Amino acid sequence: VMMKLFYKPGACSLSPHIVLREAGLDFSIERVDLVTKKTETGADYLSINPKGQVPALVLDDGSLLTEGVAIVQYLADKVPDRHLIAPSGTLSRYHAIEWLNFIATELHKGFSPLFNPNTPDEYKTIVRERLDKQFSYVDSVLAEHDYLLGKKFSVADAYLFTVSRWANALNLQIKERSHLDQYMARVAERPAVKAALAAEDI
Amino acid sequence: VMMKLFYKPGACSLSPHIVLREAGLDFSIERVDLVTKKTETGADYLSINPKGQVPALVLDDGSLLTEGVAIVQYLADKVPDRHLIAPSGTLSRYHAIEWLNFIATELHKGFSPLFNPNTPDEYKTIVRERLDKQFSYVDSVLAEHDYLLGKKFSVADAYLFTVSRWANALNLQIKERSHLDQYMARVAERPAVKAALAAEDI
Ligand SMILES: N[C@@H](CCC(=O)N[C@@H](CS)C(=O)NCC(=O)O)C(=O)O
Ligand SMILES: N[C@@H](CCC(=O)N[C@@H](CS)C(=O)NCC(=O)O)C(=O)O
Ligand SMILES: [Cl-]
Repeated sequence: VMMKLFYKPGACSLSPHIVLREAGLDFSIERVDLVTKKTETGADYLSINPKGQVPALVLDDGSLLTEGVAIVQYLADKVPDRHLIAPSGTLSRYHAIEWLNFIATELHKGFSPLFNPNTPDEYKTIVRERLDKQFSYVDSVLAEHDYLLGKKFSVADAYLFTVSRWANALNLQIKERSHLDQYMARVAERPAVKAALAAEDI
Repeated sequence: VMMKLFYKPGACSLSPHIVLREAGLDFSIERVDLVTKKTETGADYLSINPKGQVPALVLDDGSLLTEGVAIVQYLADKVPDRHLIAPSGTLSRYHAIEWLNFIATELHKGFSPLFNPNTPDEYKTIVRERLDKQFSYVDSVLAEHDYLLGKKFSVADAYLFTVSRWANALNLQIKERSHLDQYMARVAERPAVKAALAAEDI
């Protein structure tokens, strides 16, 4: 069967959405309401992904893959000719895995209290201060080469771009951001990024 | 030179510490004071890992690998005959990566607000409720086979064991835990696990 990506516009699922397009693979997308857990076809999403989260990818064997970091690696490895991640077993691949884990744990999950309407303002300020430090660190790495892992665009950039959009939407203060901003401007120009954004109507 | 793991007793670094011992690799360890950022030799830890966290693994070429998820895959891939993780390219490997990311993002980082004395009670309550659901979900998986990924012990078990110890230290309420508790008793018997704990003076 053709792959299907479950997504919410602008959510973390934008990362494998971009990767799908960078990879030139065939796929469809299906929007999910994360509150009601119903998809845009009326389907009960919990019967699909019990974790009730996006992204989830239906593979061509009909099975489901969850967790963004797993999905983008799966997709990149399907298209080695596109060099969207270093080949398995190489030190470069372990550093790609390192950065994917950093993005998932320190950036992505770092936003959790900010998106919870039960979190009080004062704690949100503390959370924002930590994200300042983390994004500023990323900025320092981006001073050294065009993309996160080096000179070449990779799946880690799809993920970084996605969470960085949240930083801008939340008007996050970032002390060191000049390299990050130039990086974001460039990544936003990629045809696959533009097409993913258009498909999500954002 | 011999690979070196920087760790703090009982912290997330216990995971790659267990994996090192299970792998049978040559290594040394060095303890870090996370408050002062000095190691047990008095060395400046920020000079070693600018992120200032454990675990960090210095490889035999003198380079730095951070992020527990990256480290445990690097280590397991070095010893494929021990089958501590599925081989690359296989659907099973993507399921392992899926579980490692879940542990990193939903369990490990789930605990972060609970260890910070600046987190207000009301948010800690929300976090505890989510972890109850997440550990109960893990329990439901452990009800169906001996270890997290299936019939065999893997690096994901080293990681799950490590964060589950925190759940016990924090008296975390877990609705479904009979399988998780049996599993913890089992993993705790492994000589490599015992050796890691003894080396960390736990
Ligand atoms: N650990 C998951 C987390 C993914 C995640 O946090 N998805 C959010 C959107 S950014 C979500 O689906 N929340 C669903 C909800 O309302 O419970 C991963 O890394 O893929
Ligand atoms: N994203 C990192 C997080 C590592 C982490 O959170 N380490 C904690 C110990 S559990 C730490 O070193 N905190 C430093 C501190 O307390 O200042 C990873 O997955 O390895
Ligand atoms: Cl298509």
